Amino acid sequence: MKFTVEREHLLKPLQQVSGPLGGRPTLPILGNLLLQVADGTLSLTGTDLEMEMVARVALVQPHEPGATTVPARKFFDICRGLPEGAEIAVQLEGERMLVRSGRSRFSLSTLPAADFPNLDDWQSEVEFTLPQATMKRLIEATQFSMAHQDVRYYLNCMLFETEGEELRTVATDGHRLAVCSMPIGQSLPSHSVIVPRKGVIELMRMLDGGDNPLRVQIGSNNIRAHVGDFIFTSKLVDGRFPDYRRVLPKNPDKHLEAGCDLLKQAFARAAILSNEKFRGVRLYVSENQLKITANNPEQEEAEEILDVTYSGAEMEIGFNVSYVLDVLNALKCENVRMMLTDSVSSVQIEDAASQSAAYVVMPMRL
Amino acid sequence: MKFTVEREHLLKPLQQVSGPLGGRPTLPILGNLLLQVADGTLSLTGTDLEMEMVARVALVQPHEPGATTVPARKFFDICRGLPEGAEIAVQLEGERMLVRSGRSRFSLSTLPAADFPNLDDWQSEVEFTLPQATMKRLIEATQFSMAHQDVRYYLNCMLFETEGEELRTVATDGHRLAVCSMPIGQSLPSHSVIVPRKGVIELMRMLDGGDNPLRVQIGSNNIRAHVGDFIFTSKLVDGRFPDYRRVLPKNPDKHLEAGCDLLKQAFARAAILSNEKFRGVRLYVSENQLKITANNPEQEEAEEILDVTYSGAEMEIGFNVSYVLDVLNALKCENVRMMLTDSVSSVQIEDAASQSAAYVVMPM
Repeated sequence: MKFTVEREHLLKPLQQVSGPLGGRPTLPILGNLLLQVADGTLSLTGTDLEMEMVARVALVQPHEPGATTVPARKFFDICRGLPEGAEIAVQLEGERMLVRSGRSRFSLSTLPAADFPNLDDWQSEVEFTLPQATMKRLIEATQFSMAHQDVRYYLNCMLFETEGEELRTVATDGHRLAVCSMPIGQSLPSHSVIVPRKGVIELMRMLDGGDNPLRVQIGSNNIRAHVGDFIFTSKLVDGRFPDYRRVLPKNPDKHLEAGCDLLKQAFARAAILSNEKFRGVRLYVSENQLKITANNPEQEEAEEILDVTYSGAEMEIGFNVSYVLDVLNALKCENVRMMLTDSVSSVQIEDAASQSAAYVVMPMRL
Repeated sequence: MKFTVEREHLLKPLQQVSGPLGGRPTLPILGNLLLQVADGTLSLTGTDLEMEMVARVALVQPHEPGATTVPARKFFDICRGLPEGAEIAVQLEGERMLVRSGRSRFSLSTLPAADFPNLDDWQSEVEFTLPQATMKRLIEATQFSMAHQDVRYYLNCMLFETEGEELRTVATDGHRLAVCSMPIGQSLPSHSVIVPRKGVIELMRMLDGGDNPLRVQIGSNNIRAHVGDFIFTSKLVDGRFPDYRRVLPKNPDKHLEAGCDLLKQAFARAAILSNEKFRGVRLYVSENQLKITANNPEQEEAEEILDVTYSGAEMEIGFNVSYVLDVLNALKCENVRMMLTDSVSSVQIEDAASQSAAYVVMPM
């Protein structure tokens, strides 16, 4: 096996293919990457037995076909440590792989490609293509609301749902909820799958922000995403994800509109003197005015008054200010719409200019 | 006690004085700032009992004299969180401090100023002025070489030493040493003091880089630095700091010169295939060439060859690669000079273009 490639043509693929690698593998070859030279292409593969990333690099310089596996971290570090634009020549010599560039030379231990794990074959049932930017939007809009190591294991995941001509993501930790829906211009069966958090992070990070569209293929127990030279596959998780429809307020008719940053900054200052554990703050809403208060067990108190757009009935509502700030940080827009019902009901929050993403936080009695 | 001040005048002093607060809010008053309105000045003081920071802010608006103590991080966070250009009106009400700005209001808990610690009383014995940049250079050139948590407590500190015209810093962990001297244009007495790690961090943090010079006063048990309207004081440490003159090789007359970044990246690549526990690399020095090799228990091997300037006898030497990388990263320079003796002696390393700092590392 032999190839010679420029440093940067290797580095991006090396980054992607190292993502799935577990920190204490149960097999020695799991700490390795599979390298294969075949029909003018180098393929690199990394896996943890549940997800797998493959990257392809076109070979313009002389090469010899063959395959082996190499220590992931050491090979990546050697390649990263060489100077910008360096040419990296790789050749097998018995049971070592030789890496050479200028007068730098490295000899690495190898494990046979015959022993590299293979994911079982599976069939695609649902497929669609979409702009990279649309998938990044769906994931970034909702990822922060996934749980962390909840015993309710499905909450540590993200639901991906197809319906009509739309793709939708839902994330919830059992307390607050995010949902985002985007049209994709293809008629789809009504279908839902649950992707583990490690899978959503890898999928998000393979989207380079460019012009290559993303193709998704969904099977009974797996999902595959293909963009440009990268192909990612993850197992799906089996379970019963909460129905976002049941959590959305049925008629949140009283809309408060406010500047996003002005609102974020008032909540951030009030939060300093909120309860460190439960983080509760109170809203008093009246004609074009909002008052926010917070207090803590040390009897310290904050009060914020600001001009808003509001013409509903006067009312009072409390909630968790960390959850609200999470939402206002994700939204990054000009104006926000807070959609209110009463003191004993949830609040739905949206970009005032867009209904694509919606966030739900629960009321608190303060 | 009442004052009204623009956010912009309050924010950096608040940042400076509250910054260095870590060790224990078990004694709660140590997590609070002492505020005093006296003259037409607001003074802000933080202490951890070992070191003290004090900022003065002129009060140009109506104010009333008096003192209190408020939580430092909370008061900082509120001020930082208000909009650019905010005016901040503060007044004391029974036992809460009220803070009002625009339509934002905050009521903070207070502890009596009577409960705040006295910082201690001492006499200055050595005094000098110097550019902020020179203090930055002196600390940066040697800080990495301090021990981290040595039982020889003085090794986790930096020596400051005056001799002739020069201010000098020395740091060592028993394995490697850094020393840097800079002329400051004043005739100084010969004097050496040991400054704790926390004090050296604060000395670096207080530098705004700009035109204001630094004033230093040293007493038998304290050091003080004054820049602009900020004053930092630290207790000193007792102990017999090693003498750097005995660690410099007596006659390292094998001189090799190389590009700093090239040598750094060669060492960093070779380190990838060195023993994870020992981190050893081997140097082969010969006419105008340096070979660096490394290998590990798996028998994986790295080799780097570089062009170098070297005349004189061939020799081999081993090093902990981390120690040489640390020296090369601290040298922010074009070319380095390694000065060698033999295979079982220390190396001295310097900027090829300046003898103002030197680094000594022991061989493996």
